This record gives sequence, structure tokens and C-alpha cells, in this order.
Amino acid sequence: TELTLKPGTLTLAQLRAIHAAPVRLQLDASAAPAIDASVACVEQIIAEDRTAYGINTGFGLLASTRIASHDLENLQRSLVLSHAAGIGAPLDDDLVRLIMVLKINSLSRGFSGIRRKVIDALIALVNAEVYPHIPLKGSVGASGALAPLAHMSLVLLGEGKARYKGQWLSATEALAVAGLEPLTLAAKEGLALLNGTQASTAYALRGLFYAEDLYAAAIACGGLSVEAVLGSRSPFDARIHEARGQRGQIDTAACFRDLLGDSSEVSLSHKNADKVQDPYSLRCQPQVMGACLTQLRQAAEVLGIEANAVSDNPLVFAAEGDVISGGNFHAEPVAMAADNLALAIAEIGSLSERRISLMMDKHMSQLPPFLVENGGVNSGFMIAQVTAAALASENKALSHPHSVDSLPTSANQEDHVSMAPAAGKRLWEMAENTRGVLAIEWLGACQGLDLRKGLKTSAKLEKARQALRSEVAHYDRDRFFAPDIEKAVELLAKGSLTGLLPAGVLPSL
Amino acid sequence: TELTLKPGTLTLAQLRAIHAAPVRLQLDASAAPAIDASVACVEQIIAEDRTAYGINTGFGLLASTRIASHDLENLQRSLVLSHAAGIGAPLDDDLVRLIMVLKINSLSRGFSGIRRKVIDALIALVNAEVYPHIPLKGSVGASGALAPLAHMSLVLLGEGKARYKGQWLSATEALAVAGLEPLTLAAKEGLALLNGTQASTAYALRGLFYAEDLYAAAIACGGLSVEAVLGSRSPFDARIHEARGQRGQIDTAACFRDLLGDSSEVSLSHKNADKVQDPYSLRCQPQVMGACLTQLRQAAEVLGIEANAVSDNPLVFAAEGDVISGGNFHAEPVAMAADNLALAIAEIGSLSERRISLMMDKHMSQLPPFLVENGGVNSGFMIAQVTAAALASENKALSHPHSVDSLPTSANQEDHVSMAPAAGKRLWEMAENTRGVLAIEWLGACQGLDLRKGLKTSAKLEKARQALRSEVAHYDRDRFFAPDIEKAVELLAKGSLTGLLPAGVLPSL
Amino acid sequence: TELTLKPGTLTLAQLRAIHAAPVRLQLDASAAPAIDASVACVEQIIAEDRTAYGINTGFGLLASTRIASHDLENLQRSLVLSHAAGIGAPLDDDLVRLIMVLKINSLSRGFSGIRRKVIDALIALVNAEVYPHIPLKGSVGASGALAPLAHMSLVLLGEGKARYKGQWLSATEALAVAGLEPLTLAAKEGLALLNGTQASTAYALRGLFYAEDLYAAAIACGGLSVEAVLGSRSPFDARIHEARGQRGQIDTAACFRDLLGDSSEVSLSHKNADKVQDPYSLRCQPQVMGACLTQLRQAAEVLGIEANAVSDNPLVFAAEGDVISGGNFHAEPVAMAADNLALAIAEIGSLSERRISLMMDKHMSQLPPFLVENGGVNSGFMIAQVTAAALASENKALSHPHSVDSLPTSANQEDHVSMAPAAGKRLWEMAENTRGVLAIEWLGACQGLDLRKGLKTSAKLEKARQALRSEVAHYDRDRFFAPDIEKAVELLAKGSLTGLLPAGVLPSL
Amino acid sequence: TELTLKPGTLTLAQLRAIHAAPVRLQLDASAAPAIDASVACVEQIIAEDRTAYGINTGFGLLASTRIASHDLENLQRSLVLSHAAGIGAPLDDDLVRLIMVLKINSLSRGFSGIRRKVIDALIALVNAEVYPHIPLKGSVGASGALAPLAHMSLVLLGEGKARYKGQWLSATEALAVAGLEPLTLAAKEGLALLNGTQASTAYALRGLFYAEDLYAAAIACGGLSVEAVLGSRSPFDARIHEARGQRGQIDTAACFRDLLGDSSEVSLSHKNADKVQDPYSLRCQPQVMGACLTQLRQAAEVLGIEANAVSDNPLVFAAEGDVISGGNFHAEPVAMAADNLALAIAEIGSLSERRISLMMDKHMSQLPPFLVENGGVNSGFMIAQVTAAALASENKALSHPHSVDSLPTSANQEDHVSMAPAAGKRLWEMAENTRGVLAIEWLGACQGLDLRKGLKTSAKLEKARQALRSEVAHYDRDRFFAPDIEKAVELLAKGSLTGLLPAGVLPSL
Repeated sequence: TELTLKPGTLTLAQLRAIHAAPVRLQLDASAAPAIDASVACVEQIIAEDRTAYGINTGFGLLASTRIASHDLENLQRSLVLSHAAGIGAPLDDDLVRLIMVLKINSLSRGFSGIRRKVIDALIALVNAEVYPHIPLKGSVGASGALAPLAHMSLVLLGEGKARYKGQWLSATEALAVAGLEPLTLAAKEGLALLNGTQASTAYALRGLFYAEDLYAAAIACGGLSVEAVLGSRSPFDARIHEARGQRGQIDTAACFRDLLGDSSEVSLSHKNADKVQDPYSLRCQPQVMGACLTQLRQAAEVLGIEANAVSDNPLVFAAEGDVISGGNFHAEPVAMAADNLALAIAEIGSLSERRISLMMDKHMSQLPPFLVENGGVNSGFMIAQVTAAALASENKALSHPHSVDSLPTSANQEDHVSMAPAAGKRLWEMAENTRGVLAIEWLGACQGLDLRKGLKTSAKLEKARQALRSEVAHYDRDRFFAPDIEKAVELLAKGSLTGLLPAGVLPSL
Repeated sequence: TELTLKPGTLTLAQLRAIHAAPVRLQLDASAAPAIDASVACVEQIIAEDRTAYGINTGFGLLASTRIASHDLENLQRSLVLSHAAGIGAPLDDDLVRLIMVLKINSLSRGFSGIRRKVIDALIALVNAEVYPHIPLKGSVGASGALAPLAHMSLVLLGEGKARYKGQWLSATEALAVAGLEPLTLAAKEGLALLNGTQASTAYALRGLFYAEDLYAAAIACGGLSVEAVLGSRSPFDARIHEARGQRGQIDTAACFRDLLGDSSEVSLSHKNADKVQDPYSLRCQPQVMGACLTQLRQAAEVLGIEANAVSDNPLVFAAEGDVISGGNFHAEPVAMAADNLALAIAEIGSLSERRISLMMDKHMSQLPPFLVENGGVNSGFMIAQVTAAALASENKALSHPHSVDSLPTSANQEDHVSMAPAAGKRLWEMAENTRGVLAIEWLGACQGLDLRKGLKTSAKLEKARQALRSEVAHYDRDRFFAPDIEKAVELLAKGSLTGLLPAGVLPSL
Repeated sequence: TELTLKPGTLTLAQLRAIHAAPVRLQLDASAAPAIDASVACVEQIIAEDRTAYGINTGFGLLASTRIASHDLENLQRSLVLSHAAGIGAPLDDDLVRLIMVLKINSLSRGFSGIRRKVIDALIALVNAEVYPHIPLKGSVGASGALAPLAHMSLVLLGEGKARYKGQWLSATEALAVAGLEPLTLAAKEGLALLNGTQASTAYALRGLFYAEDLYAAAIACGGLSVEAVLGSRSPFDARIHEARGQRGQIDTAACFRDLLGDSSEVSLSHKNADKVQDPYSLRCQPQVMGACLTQLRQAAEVLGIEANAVSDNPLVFAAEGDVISGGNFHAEPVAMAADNLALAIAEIGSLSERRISLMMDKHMSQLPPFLVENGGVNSGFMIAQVTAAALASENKALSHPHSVDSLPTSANQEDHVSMAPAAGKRLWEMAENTRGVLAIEWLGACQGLDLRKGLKTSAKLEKARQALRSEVAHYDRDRFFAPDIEKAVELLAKGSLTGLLPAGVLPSL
Repeated sequence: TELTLKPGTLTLAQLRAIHAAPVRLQLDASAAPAIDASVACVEQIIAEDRTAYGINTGFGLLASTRIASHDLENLQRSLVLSHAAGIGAPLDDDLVRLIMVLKINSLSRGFSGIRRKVIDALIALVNAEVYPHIPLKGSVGASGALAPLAHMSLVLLGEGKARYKGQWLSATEALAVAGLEPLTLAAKEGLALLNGTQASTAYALRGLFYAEDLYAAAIACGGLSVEAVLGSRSPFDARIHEARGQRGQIDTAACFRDLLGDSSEVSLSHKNADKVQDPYSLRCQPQVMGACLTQLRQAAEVLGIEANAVSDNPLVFAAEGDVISGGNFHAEPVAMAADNLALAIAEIGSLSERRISLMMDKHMSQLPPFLVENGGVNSGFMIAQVTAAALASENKALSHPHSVDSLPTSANQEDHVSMAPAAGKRLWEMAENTRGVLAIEWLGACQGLDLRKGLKTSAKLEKARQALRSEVAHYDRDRFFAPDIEKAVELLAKGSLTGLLPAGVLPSL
């Protein structure tokens, strides 16, 4: 997938693509002038013997002291070497890549004052599929992607290590792989590379994509459970949704009618489609899932903007010759988006679990008192029904927001931070919880529909049944179930059901 | 303030007005046809001997059993009498009113099948300033505003009690005050009155308004602290914000430049406006407060929509002659908005506290090591600086989201609920925490600027100084401070500083 | 109730008594020597021209500078005047009193270096039922009960205000009421009065007592629901509990067998007492309530110790002539106890709610599908069953611990604090949630047993039925229920059911 | 390490040993009679044609229906096969082993009615170092260790897979390795193996051990930082601690005096040991760490008891010939212990972080404004100081308790559960956060003391310096730090500093 990048125009779709697979990129020519221009600004500042913080001053107490021009190259290197004090397991190549591409997009907007040749270097590591070692922990989402970003730049200066073809090489052997040589940095270039919200942004983005995949899956899964228990379609009537006027819900109901259709053999084979009321977990799916869609749409907007943001410091405005110190490196926005996404992920998992319970019960579904065929011979999946409770419950605590916490770092000058990295990181596990839950819904609904011998559900829903059944057989009775769940989870993770959702509903899809 | 209501067109401003003070309303004539029409639909259903759930069936197991037409009037009354099982202190007249006006707006959209004369009754209690007894607790944000809504309708049937001129009268003496008589209800009218998201919506709305008032105040307060410590204005440079591309932050910075202006006597009296970097708590105000503005804007949209929503069940579509049972009574959306608003309220309080700390410190401000004049003679407000820490910390726990919790009610048919009432209720206390924090910032900044003898800050900021000083004197030293805070809180609560913020920034303002 | 206090020997029972009602106290003569002795130590330090921090140094930067002896009296007064920067509503007389008695107990251990005449003053305000104004907020549980304690001492120096006979008098008119005159303080006496963990300790203690009252009530209530639904007694078999070896549970089961007895008319009237298994919410009561008892016993121990603790600074050891600065003013222990107690309170509320649900369901009880007599005529308390869900759910968020939060105060010298005040304060509301829940259980079980015409439960349980029925009639059908709950709550709050629990189970009882 | 097990006498030390390394065990002869006896009870129940739930009834609706005696062997197998519906990664051999040994201890108390030959089988898999596949997720801590326990028993019946010499074999090849053959089960044996609190108990135990290791480490680390910044020893004066009367704190102070001694070259080289007050993070170490010790001691007691508990159902009392159904399988106690331990782990991490901050600051330590040697040349570890903030902050959210959550499983008969597995699982990550924090403290203090050329600290503390320096060199300046942290973490994880703490302080140590 070749991209000709025009900085700051990244869409969430492209971001999905970048997160998902290898990317080949090159810059758009419209890019060259602003980048090159911001460098000449920095360059003339130096030459006019002027002194500017972030450009040619020292740091802290010395933030006021000029650094010998020839002293400047060692500053960079000291900055990079010093900040790589992260901790944890190393990010998978996917996230690295994404972060690499986000930093590139960001620098290339020509507000950062670093040479194109340095940007060009990053791009070359991207194109070569060489991914610098980045550890999961250390950043508080304020003062630049500081460790993760430092760990990234290490390889550029022939330091640290990088992964290639799944093997750890040296920052040197790997630079060569990319057709490069160890690089030396100039004024501002140290602060340009190490500062930004890219790490936290990639974390939050992965969570959004995850939240997105679960959403889609949940519409297919909730559609089967409606059928499995011979539920109504009336809860999906467009008019009820337009009368509430909630868009998330409006679009969600629409998605539901699309997948279920006006009726099915299954649905048609039950006298009427009204009688007894359906339980909230069925009936209020548009409302709840609808609320969830809104949530993930709000975050997506914030995150869509941040992915193209000029997030370093200080920023250089070559047109006016100004260099300004701000705080764009503060990822509060991103943190809140991550926290936002937590609620949607949890509540999708919550609703699916109650549908599982419904299904297993001696009614809430209208099938076997457990699906199997007697609580006394065996006792089917009342149990997988327990596993989903355990996963759903977890997400309740994981929902605790991180954007409200903060610790005064490095001498109460850095007296308020975001915690965006942790806000976002936790969504990944939250999505695993919700994914196992749905998988169990998926397996349960298909088991149940199965019991309704020879009957068929909607066209999209029969596709969802077949997707499962292509890899997991009907579990009609006593035998080790864990491996069914395990398999269902994978298919979900491979986006098995994603294609059934109508297009343009989800931000990145 | 007279309003001629056109149902479902309520703006957040009008809602602010309704929440804030007595409202006189009447319906717009364009209203009459749909309302009257939905009634005739219900009415013809009855007459054609047809039986429809929510209209003329029983409930639960009997949800399938027709109720003798003449039996129907007692159903209503039984519904109302039965659901008023709430708990807690009674809502203040303000919230009652708001809820009353939201239910009225909702019913009048003519999807609810209840007589105009019943709507007219509600409106008359509004116009008369007669507020039925509603207790704070009982609702789970699903199955209709059920208790609070039941407690409301009680007065209509000459039951319960209502508050008038701050006194509890009987639902009878109070009905009369409104020029009314006890009412009898007809088919569907019981479910129309008791079902809806109005209670939770009013709770969340009050929180939004609160969050809004704090925001504004926080821009004035953060502006004074910048001055108090001779901070920079460069962090507010429009260009840095447009380069990030975040709107919340863009608008926030703009608000800051508006209040501070390019410079002040105070600011002008300090050699330069660059030198040492400002601490995050100063520098990253656009970023953080900007993130907060976004948050409260997202919720406002959801809540703005819900205030005009047709939230009862089942809904009647007279044009097609259809009566449909959905789940619009599920307040998931509202719950998430409330949870959303929690983060903004907390983080506004968080940033203000670190500014207080900065100010009290032997620097972070550039004034007295505590503001007073020596930690050894007395020791000023290092302490009020402690009180703000206690209030800020609280909001960290209060931020725990309620929209992720749910309990299966009334026999796992109501197997998923929202918890919207609690999500929203908790914001009120959260705003008190943040308001005390800011008050202390307000008092501190004015104390500090004071110390800079005879110097003046911006025009809007001098207005903020004077607003304080008009009621709270300079606290130049040893004497009981609590009463300063107490006073500052009130002024804040009376919206003292709200008028300084530029117009059209905040949803309801 | 006259007490002759021997400092540091307070029991939790006496503390319950002090919290619960007016106390008359006087010191034990064994007290005089250590108190008087610590004063003479301070006094000789002064006279030997020695200089000691906390005794005769300044504060902060000046913590190293000696204060003119004649300057010392104004230090006290400055300390008191300065720290009273609290916020919130004023504590009820009960809590004030308790705090007053805890500070008295503490000082009197003769480690604090303050005159008996000053202690004597406090005691006189206690004996006279004069309660100084203390606001709920401001303290972070570290650096002395600082504001609340300052607000307390205000009255002593003829400042602030005090409540007497429920009226706010002046610290002067109120001092006189106590037979006193405004007092002047000496070296160390300022730090002795304002520093300590008494405020947080009283907060946590009130929560413990609350948690205690709920526990007892929950054994009576859970006993009725077992009967109401014709549950088994076998889950209470001593042998099952001794086999687990958990003491909390062992004692809890014992309490259950005591209240239910081997059998009842009710229980005897059902063929057997085995058949179908009982649901966890019945069967696992010893286990869950047992876990809860342990929790509240652990906290009680910590809190029992803290109530007698010498918590000021610095401390004076007259025997060796030493004055030492420590940090006993850090209430971490208390904070954790408060957080501890949160889990017990929540989980008691949680189990009671599921018993309500069980009862309302068309089984889980064996009575009316809702208790009333048809979901279709009326529909009874399926609803009060909703109110309990709302109260139970709240406690889930309120359980979020405060002892994990901390903010660096007054210049990172006070860089770690406890947050004990908030940890404890929140339990009070948590107990209201759980109390409403139980009240609803209480009312429901009695309603249900009622339906079993003319049948009787255990002797203690019939007492519990009668306690209710003495004030709340059988609610056999359609009519306003809220007022039933309201009434039940009160009785619970008046400890109505507390006397049925066997003695010596609960720490303070 | 050979053990001759006398059931239910396990100590926490032995449990530490079992968790930590391979165990060889055999039963004590005193064991044989009760085990064998409970079997004959079950056996005679069968033979007398009597029917008993859990023994020879069906399940659920059929819980009342007798199972053909010859039908019974297939019941077991169906039970096992059915409940293995867990999810997640497989537990490490350590935890498996521990769980295996806990179930063995439990069954062997002869209340479970299963043959010794079946117990003997488990023991043989333990002795052979063959560890059945157990996935991390699925259990809600109620209804028996159900999935994890089912997954365990799978191998016994020649199903599933087991790990041996770090390789996954078949339950068959692995049974053989243990010298076994696939087993068939009899009455009650299915419920005896699958039911219990062992899984959650092992999870919580690992957390306790972790919490224990961190505690010790934190005393050594906090001792070095006191020295690094030339802090006082007076805060550790026994008298201050006895005056508070808190035991945790009393023992903690004692531990501190033991490690620091009355004085050191370092301490001796600073004029006095009083002057300026130390910051809370130093001074209040006994108080905070003391509160933490209490917390972990409380949990340990509960967990110590649970490890020896008879936790299955129903239980058999051969002496009286009774078979009783209780609910000992409800792990509420364990859940609360796990939640309890969370607070200690967090607060240990919290205090260490503020000590790091202190150290890095241009004071709070008295060393380099960052440790390195100028914020302007390089800038040392102000950064690792950031990494610790990120880890400490995480633990704030992870502290959210799981014992307050619950979901009604398998048809509201299982209407209240514990969530003990998740309460405990989360402590492991929480300990990683706190361990990285301390590691960074460790590295920082040693770096700082280093700067005090040629000076020495206490004898135990010099051992702690050397432990580090044996593997991590002084990091005197600019170069990649991450690998220092990485290394320090490992040493901590290998219990490097554990041996310095005086004996008998910690429950398991």
C-alpha cells in the first residue's frame, strides 16, 4: 500500500491501514518548502548570534544560558541518550510503525525545525520494515513522548536495537538494512524528535480500532441472539429511533435492520413477532449500542485530530521568524478520549453478557435450559456463561479513568501531566475481555439457532453462522469447550464479522 | 420569561434559563394536531376492540391479557401509586421545574398518546410555581423515570404533596393553587407520564451547567495567577493552538488572549515575557482546559438531544396507526454524558490546584513564600492551599464512572439498566469540590497581585479582582481565613465571573 | 454517663457511647503527673535558653530560628488563627464531641507538653455540651487535624463560634457557658492542639459504628427472607463453618442459628428443609457476611488503637528530657481502615439486594410474583426492588479507595499525605445506601411472611417483624410505598434491630 | 524439599516455599482415616438406596432426581468435561503447582468424600513436576474453582494437556510420566475436585508474597534515600512509635533502626542530625509503611486460613453420617484480602516515588539538581523519576476493588459471586509497577550516595549498595539508562534485598 503523504491530512481509515499492515510512504512535494523553511529559521537564529530556548539554550536553570554552537550537536545526542529510561515489554511492530508514521506526519508539517533528511531517515526505516525498540512504559503523556520517543531516536544515532524480520538487530545493522548510516543531530532536532503525543496517540488509536471491531461484531452477535430466542424486530423500527433523535442509536438501529431484514424463516416460523415484551438486553440494543457508537465517535474525532497535530516544542513559525514555547506536548485530550473509549468497550461487553445469560436461562431464549440438553445429564455452556461474567466484571474496574490522575514531575515545573499512555494502554485488555464475551455470545447463538432444526436466519446472519461453523463445529454436548471459545476469539480478532456491518458507520471503517 | 413552546426545539440556553429561574410557558398551536392525533389513535384502538400492549394490556405475565375498558382508568392510578417508591431528600424546586418542563416538552411532540388537557395540567403547575415532591433516589435510568416520575404524577391525581412558596402543601391544595382539580387518567397515559429519561436528563444538565460555570471562572482565575506570578502570554499564542488543530484548545486559548490582552502594567513591569519557562500548570492551560471544553461540549450535544427526546413507551405513530414498544427509556447515552462531564470537572479542579500550589511556593509565583509574609511569623494560606488539595483529591474517586454498572431488575426482563441518575447526581458535589478550589485560586491570585503594590492587570481581570474585593478584603495576614473561602465560593456560585468569558464559547452560554 | 478518664484506655464501646450521646468526663488522678511533667520539660527547655523545633523555633525556613520567649504566646494564636481555613457544612454535635474527647484522651497521655488547664478547658466544653464550629472539609489527614482542629481551638481563644442547645453562640458566650474565659497559649501548645489524627479517626469511627449497625440488621433481615421464601437452615450448620476455619463466617453462622433456631412453625410447615438448593444469596450468607465481619473487625482494631494514640508533633519525653519530631500525624492507617470498611458496607448492601430480587421474583421466594398479588392488577414492590438496585450500585463507585491518592502540599516537604478524612467521610453515605436496601429487605420479608397466613417465624425474628409492624402496616396492595421505606429506614437508624444480635460479636457491641 | 503433609496445617512459609519451588510431598498417616472414612459414608449412602444431592442427584431442576448408580461414573466425567470452559494464557508452573498442593491439602482433610487414590494421583503429578494446563480466566470465585479446577482434573481423566520440563505433553503421556493411568471418578468426586477456592487463593497468595518482597525492599531502599539526602534517624525513634501504639508502624520503625543503625560515616559527616525537618516522604515512612504492613498482615491471616480450608460442596460428616450443602465455595473473604493487599502495594509504590522526586530535586536530597551533574549538559535521571510517576499512577486505578462487583450467573440461583480471581490476579501487575518504582529508588539512592565520595552508610545498607553495584555500575552521566532499571528490577525480583530485613516481621518470612 503506497502512500504519498501530505502532512496532517491523515484519515482514520489510513491510520487503520497503517496500524494494520506494512506501509510504504514518501513525502508529497508540497511538503518540502515548510520543512526546509523552518530549518532555515532555526539556522538564521544561530547565525545572528541570537539565543532561543529549545533551539540553543541549555535546560532547566540554564534554560537561560546559550550553548556554544559547536556544542549543539552533543546536546541532541545527550537529550536522546538521557531520556531513553522507559520500562516494560517492547511494543509490537504494528504500534512502533504507527508511532513512526505519526511522528513523521507531525514533523513534516514544517513547524518543527528539523531537516528533511532526518525525516527522510524515519520514513526509510518505515519503508524498510525496521522497527526500533520501544518499551511499553515510562511516559506520563507530558514533556514529549519522552522515553518511547527517545528509544525510537536511539536507533537513528546508531544506538539501541531495532527489530527486523522479527529479529533484534543492532541500531547499526538495522540502519544499514534501511540503507542508512548513524545520524548526528542539530539545533532543536533533539526536542523535535523526543517531544510529542504520538506514543499515547497510537495507544488510543489501537483502542479505538479495537472498540470499532467489537462494535461491528456486537451487531452481528446481538442479531443472532435475537433470532436464537425468537426475539422481535420491532425494537429496531426506524421511527422509534428518529423520535428519540439520538444519532448513534439512529445509525445503530439502521445497522440492525440491515443485518436482520424485515423477517426470516426462523422469525417467520414463530406465530407473531410481538406478544411478550423482549428483555432490555434485546430491546434496548439500539439505545445502549447507540450510546456506545457516539462515545467511540467522539474519541475518534479527538484522536483523528491529534494524529495530524504538531505536538513538539518549542514550535517554529518561519513566516514571522518566531520561535515559541507552548505545551502542545500535553496529551490531556488524548487521555480523555482513551477514558471515553473505556465506557463504550465495557458497555458493549456488558450488554453481550446479559444476552448470554438470557440465552442460557430456561427462557430468556426459548431454547434448552442451558443450550446443551439438560442440567442433569451434562449441562452445556451455563458455564461459558460464567466465563463471560468474569470478563465483563473486570472491565468495570478497568473503566476507572486515568485522565484524572497526575503527579508533579521534575521539580513542579512539570506540575501537571496527562497519563494518556496508561489511559490508552488499558483499552487493549478491555477489548480482550469484551472480545471473549462476544465470542461466547457468537458461539451460543449459533448453538441455539442450530437447535431450531433446519431453520435459517438473515442473509448476513447466516454468513455469521457460517463464519463460525467453518472452524468451530456445533458443540451439541459434553466435550471440552474452552477450545471453542479460543477459536471464536481468534476469528473475531481476525475481523471475521467486521465485513457484515454497513459501510460508513464507524469512523475508521 | 414567557415561552411559547414548540416541542422538541428546546435549546441549551433556554434549558439553562429554565433550570435557573421560574418559567412561564404555553404551547405553540403547531403542537395541538400531533398530540390530539396520537390520542385518537389510542382511542380508536380501544374502540375497534383491538388489544395493544402499553395501551390496553396488563403487565408482566398478563402483558398478553386485555384490560376491561372500564378497568383502564384504575390501571393508570395503580401504575402511578405503585411506582412512587423513591428515597432520599426532595429535589429543589429548580430541578423539579426542569424535570416538569422536560416531560412536557417530550409529551407534546405527540408521540405519547396522552390528552393535551393532561399536558396542559403539567404546564399549569409549572406556570403557578407549584413543584411536586420528588425524592433524589430510586431510579436506575431504565424502565421510565419511574419513581421520580411517579412521585411527580402523584400530585396530578390529588395525591402526595407539592411545594409552593417554599411550603409543602397537599397535592389538592396545590392543584387548586394551579387552578386545577385532581385528574383521572386514560389508556397509555400512565405509561406516558411515568416513563422517560427526564429525571436523569435534568441531573446531567445541572452538572453540565455547573461544569460550564466552573470553566468560565477557571479562565478568569487562571488569568490572574499567570499575572500574580508574572507568567508568560506566549503559551496563548493562536499559532501554537491552530498548529495542534484541537478546537477546544483553540477556543480556550482565544478566551485567554481575550481576558489577558497582549500585555498589562503588571506584565509590562517585568523586563521580558519569556526567560524561564512557565510550569505546565500555567503553560498547558489551553491544552488541559481545552481538553475539558471538548469533553463538556460532547456531553452537551447528547444532553441537548435528550432534552427534546420522545422517551416513553410504547410510542404511538398515528400516521400509520402503529403502536410500538421500544426502549427509548434506556438512558445509557445520558449516563455516559454524565460520566464524561466528570472528567472535565475534575481536571479543571486539578489544574487550578496545581496553580494554587505554584502560587504558595517560594517561587512558582515569585511572591511571598506563602503569600502572607513569612512562614515563621504567621504563614498565610499555605493552608488554604491544603484545603484545595483535599477537594481536588476527592474528585478523583468521584470520577469513577457509573455507566459501567448495572443490575438485573424485575426478573431479568429488565436485565440491563443505565444508572444515569447517579452518574449525573454525583457531578453536583464534584462541582462543589472544584468550585472551592477555584475560589481559593481566585482569593490567592488577588492576594498576590495585591502584593505588587499599585499594579494593574487586564481590564477583564481587574473586573475579576474587583468582584472579589467588593466582598472580601485583602487578607494581608493572620486572621480567620475560612470565611474568605466561604464568601468566594458564593460569588462563584452566583456566577460572579461568568460574564467575563467571550460569548458563544460554552454550549448553554 | 460519667467517665473518669484514664488516658489511652478508651474502648470501642465507650467510643460508641461517646459518639452516641452526651458525655460527662473528668480525668483520672493517675493522669496528672505525666501531663504536668511534659510541661515542665518544655518549660525547662525555654529557661535553659535552649532552642527546640516545635517548641520555640519558627516554621519553615525559620524552623531553625529561635522565637523570643515573650514572642511565643503570639505564635500559638497565629498558628490557630492561620490554620482555620476549612470548608463545608459544620459537623453535627455528635462528631464534634467525639473529636473533642479523642483530642483530650490524646493530650492527657502527657506526651504533648500542654498544660492540664488547657486540657481541663476542653473537658469543660465537653461536659457543658458546647460544640465548637467544625467544617467538614479541608484536611488531607496529614500535618495535624489542621483545619478542623484549628477551628476547634478557635473557641478556646475566644474566637469563632460554638453550638449550644442547637444554637450558634460566640466563642465567648459559649466559653462562659462552659464556665470559662478566653485562653492564651504557651510554647508547643499550638502544635499540640492543631496536630493529630482525631478528625479522621472520628469520621472512620462513625463509619465503623454504622457498618456495625448494618451488619446486625442484616442478620435479622436475611433471617426473615430465608423464612419468607422457605429457605434452608442447613447452610448455617456449624460444622460447615468450622471446616472452612474462617472466624468471621464462623461467628456469623452462629449468629444466624441463634436468630432462626433449629426450626419454626413457618419452616416446619414445609414438608422438608432440603430439596432444591437455595440460591447463593441465601446459602452463602455466612461466607459473605462472614467476610464482611472480618473486614470491619480489622478496621476496628486499627481505629481502636488510633483513638488512644499520641498523634501530635513534636512529642516530648520528659523522662529523658528529649523532644522529637516524628510523623504520627500521618493518618495512613486510618485511611486504609476507612477504605477497608467500604468493602464490608458495600457487600452487605449487595447481598441484601440480591435477596430482595429473589423475593420479588416469581420464585426465589415462593410467594407472589412480586409480593403484591399480580403484575397486571397493580404490581407491588418489584419497584422498591428497583430502588435497592440504585442504592446498591452507588456503593460500587463509592468503594473507590482514597488512601491511594496523595498530593504534595506546602512545598514538597509535605510531599505525601493520607486523605483519611475523605476515606472515612464517604462511609456515611455508603451506610445510607445500604440502610435503605436493608429497610426494603425488612419490609419485603415481613410482607412475604405475612402472605403465609397466621404463620410464625423464630422468636427473635418475630420480634423483628413486630418492630416493623409497630410502625409500618402490611402494604398488601396499591398505595404509596415511599413512606414505608422512609419509616423503615428511620427504625433501622434508631438501631431498631440491633438488640437481636447475640452479644460480643461486633467490636463496639 | 520433602514434606510430609498433615492436612490443614500449612503455614504461610511452606506456602511461600511451594509457590517458589518444586515440592515433594507425601501424606501423613494421621490423614488416612478421615479421608477413607468420608468415602465409606458416601459409599453407604449409595448402598442404602438413599439419595443425596451432590452425591447421587442430578443437577438443577433434576437436583431432585436420583442418578442410576451405574450412571454415576459418567456424571463425574461429564462434570469435568463440561466446566473446562476457561480462557486466557496458561498459568505458570509455579501457580499450577501451588493450586495443586492447595486442593490436595483441602481434600485430604477427609471432608470431601473422594478416594485417597484420587488424592494420591494429584500428589504424584506434584512430585513428578507435571503441571496441567490452566488458563488464567473464567472463574468468578463462586461455584467451585470451576473452570481452572476443571482444566486441572482433565489431565486426571486422560484429557487436556500438561506441561513437563517446560513442554506441553498429552494428559496421557504426562500421566505416565507421573507413573499414572487415566482415572475414572465416583460419586461426589466430580464436585470434590471442581469445587473450591484454591485458584483464587493461589492468586491472592502470590500477591501477598509479592507485597511482602516489595515491603522488605522498600525498607532497604528508603534507608538509602535517607542517607543519600542526609536525612534524620530521629523519625525512627522507638518512643514515637510506641506512643502511637500502632504495631505495624512499631515493627516498621524497628526494621528501620535495624538497617540504619544509630549512625553512619555518611550521617556522622553531617554536622547534626536534626536541623531542618525532613519531608513526610522520609519522616513518615514508619507511619505509611507501617500502615502497609498491617494491611498485608490482615490479608495474610485470611489467606493463611483459606489455604487450609475445606472449600468444596456438599461436605460430608462421616462421624454423624451427614451430607450437607453449604457455600464454602464462595471466596468473598479471599476477594477482600486481595483488594486489601492492593492498597498496601500501591502505597508502598507511592511513598517510594515521592522519595525519588525528593532525590532528583535540587534539594529534597542535597545532591545534584538531578543526580547527574547539570540539567544543561545532560540531565541524569530526572527522567527515571518520570518513569516511576507513570508506574505509581497506574496503581491508583488498579486499586479499584473487585470484591464489590457481582453478576447473577446460571439463573439467579448463583445470584451473588465473589470475583476473587480478578481481585488477586491484578496484584501481580501492581507489584510490577511498584517494583520498577523501587528499582529506580534503589538505583537513585546508590547513585546519590556515590556522589558523596568515599563515604559509607550502614552495614546492611552497604550490602544493598553492593548488591546493586555488583551488576549495575554507577551511571555517573549520559548513556542509555533503561538497561539499568531493567537490571535493577530483576535483582529485586530475585529477592536481592529480601535478606536484609530482620526475621519474623512478614507473615511468610
